Amino acid sequence: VKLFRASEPILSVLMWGVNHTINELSNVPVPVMLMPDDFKAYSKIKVDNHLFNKENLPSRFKFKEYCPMVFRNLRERFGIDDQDYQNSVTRSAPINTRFLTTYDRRFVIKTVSSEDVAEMHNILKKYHQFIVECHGNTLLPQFLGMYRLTVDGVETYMVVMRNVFSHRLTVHRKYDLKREASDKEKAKDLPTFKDNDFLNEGQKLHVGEESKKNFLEKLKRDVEFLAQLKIMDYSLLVGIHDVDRAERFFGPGEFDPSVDVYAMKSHESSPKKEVYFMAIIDILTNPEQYSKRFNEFMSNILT
Amino acid sequence: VKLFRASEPILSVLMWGVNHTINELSNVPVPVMLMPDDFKAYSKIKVDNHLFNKENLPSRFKFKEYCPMVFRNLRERFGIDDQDYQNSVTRSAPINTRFLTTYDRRFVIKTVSSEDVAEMHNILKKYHQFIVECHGNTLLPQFLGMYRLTVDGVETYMVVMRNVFSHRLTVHRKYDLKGSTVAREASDKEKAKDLPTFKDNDFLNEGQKLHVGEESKKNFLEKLKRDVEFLAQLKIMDYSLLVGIHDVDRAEQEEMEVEERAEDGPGEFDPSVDVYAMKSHESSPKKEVYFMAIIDILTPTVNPEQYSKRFNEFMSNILT
Ligand SMILES: Nc1ncnc2c1ncn2[C@@H]1O[C@H](COP(=O)(O)O)[C@@H](O)[C@H]1O
Ligand SMILES: Nc1ncnc2c1ncn2[C@@H]1O[C@H](COP(=O)(O)O)[C@@H](O)[C@H]1O
Ligand SMILES: Nc1ncnc2c1ncn2[C@@H]1O[C@H](COP(=O)(O)O)[C@@H](O)[C@H]1O
Ligand SMILES: Nc1ncnc2c1ncn2[C@@H]1O[C@H](COP(=O)(O)O)[C@@H](O)[C@H]1O
Repeated sequence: VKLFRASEPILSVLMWGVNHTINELSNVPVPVMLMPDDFKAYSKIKVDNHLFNKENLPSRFKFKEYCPMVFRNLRERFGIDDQDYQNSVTRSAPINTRFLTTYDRRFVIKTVSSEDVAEMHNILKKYHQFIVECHGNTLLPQFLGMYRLTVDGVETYMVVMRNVFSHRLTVHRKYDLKREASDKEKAKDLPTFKDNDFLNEGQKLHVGEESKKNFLEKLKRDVEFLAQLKIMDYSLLVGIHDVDRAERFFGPGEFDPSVDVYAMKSHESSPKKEVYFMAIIDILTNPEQYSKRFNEFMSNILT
Repeated sequence: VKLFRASEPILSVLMWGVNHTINELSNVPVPVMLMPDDFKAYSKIKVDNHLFNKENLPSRFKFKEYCPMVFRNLRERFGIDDQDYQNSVTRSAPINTRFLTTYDRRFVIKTVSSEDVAEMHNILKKYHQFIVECHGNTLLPQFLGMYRLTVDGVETYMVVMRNVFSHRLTVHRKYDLKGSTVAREASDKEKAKDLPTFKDNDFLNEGQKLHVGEESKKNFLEKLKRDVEFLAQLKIMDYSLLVGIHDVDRAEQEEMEVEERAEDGPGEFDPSVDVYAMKSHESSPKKEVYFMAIIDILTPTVNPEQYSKRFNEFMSNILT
């Protein structure tokens, strides 16, 4: 029994919406291939409830899902089952209405702009074709579904993505990399440091050669693909989990690589014992040069 | 796993809508009591699926359910579980817009007018109450759900009810009985049907008589009188006793032939499922099963009190 209960009506609508569409899809055959129309398709559902089921849900709302066949295929290629995705959004309210995570920390939910949604349609075909070609092995943001909510006459656009960080292992310091950190921001529980703060601290990321080489083999293909699309101004979200600080149950630095898809252990010969998280964020809203600077500045953080 | 496949889009939307609303209801706690608003309540969902999921369903349609908290409770009082109900309607298309049976013959779906849907609201509080105090034991139609569908901008109203007939047993002869000082009979056009709808003077002419024995005749007649008085107060009339007759030996032979053609219980029913069914006594000529219920209590010189007594006198004579 799912009461779509959450801080605000908008989150309840989202939970209702993801639940309803994922169920609807369970009645849609998986096709042998995506067709051009799947990329201009949508589901729209309008709800008008009078004196019914309004304990958590507004009585009136709209929910629109863009290209459900495409995003369901994306979910599959990213190794995510529809029931788990549904459960993570729907079992319990997402937590902190501009940037959320599901209650299990597996997925992130980003409110975006109209033009952002237009940009996603513009790249969706190639993005898909690339996700296929690279067999789901990529540092790119992982687009899991995309939605428009209408509550109280107001439209809100959202994109669901795989959390870059672990959904268990606590992150102890985050670097946004392409410039330094604000003052009011350095006084947060977890500050968002930048390129300089990183090079200042002289931070280092030691990870088995394979991790570095393999990590860069892919980092390159991805960036090369973002340039091929004339995109830029995207950062590399980096998380650091320091094992000792957080130190029947789970173990230290223990994690399930099939879930925490972006996690990398320290080297057999490394200073502190750490788990690192890394992926590309914010690709929605020279650029060929952007890629090469990005690609080099990053390569110079891995030994 | 459900395609909502059907011969007409209206049926697909029906299957979709019952499926959808029963699932929503599953996430809605079952309340301690019903409230007055529950009798004024409704759900309305409008769908627009562009270039998506259009193999069986239309791209655009509307589904409205009246008073769903109430109908859920009615299903429960009638001993119908919501999942079974949903499955009977959705597992495979209903059969035969403007009168359908579910594929398993448990439920019936009647297309009704908007005047009918209004009468349902008018009488809904009393009807529910009446269902509570007779414990679900009635010959009356058992209303399980009420719906408005919109396809191609056209509105269609539907009521879902329990089948008067067995979902298993075959009916070999059937009657619609009101009983009046008028003329009621099977037209030369009806008799030409496989299962004709015979009426009052047919039943009298052929001198039929149903043999259920006293213990059942009494239980039955106590229901009728109460049911018909309730209808009486509500100022209702023009309803019939739907009578079906199953011949046990004739079905046993029918089954045998069904096997021979293909290859090349015995008059037993679950009174909890086949709710209107009565075995014949041990002193009956032919061995039979009967099905009897009141139908048509909404719009399709005598008065309503007269009718109740008259209708009741006739049915009383039918048994023995
Ligand atoms: N199938 C599509 N193809 C291209 N652009 C779209 C599509 N759907 C929505 N958009 C754009 O995304 C933004 C939001 O559109 P809407 O879903 O009407 O709110 C607008 O800029 C639309 O033009
Ligand atoms: N994929 C992601 N997983 C987890 N957290 C994220 C992700 N993308 C952005 N964030 C965080 O959410 C905040 C808003 O993102 P942005 O607006 O892109 O800076 C940032 O401070 C990030 O730390
Ligand atoms: N809550 C209600 N109480 C009484 N009559 C109603 C109610 N809802 C609908 N009706 C009647 O049912 C018919 C069709 O209703 P609708 O198309 O749902 O607005 C019309 O005669 C309405 O006035
Ligand atoms: N609840 C019911 N169960 C089975 N058959 C019914 C039921 N109601 C009506 N019928 C039959 O369906 C047809 C239409 O009924 P009506 O609309 O009352 O004339 C007639 O053949 C009736 O005998």
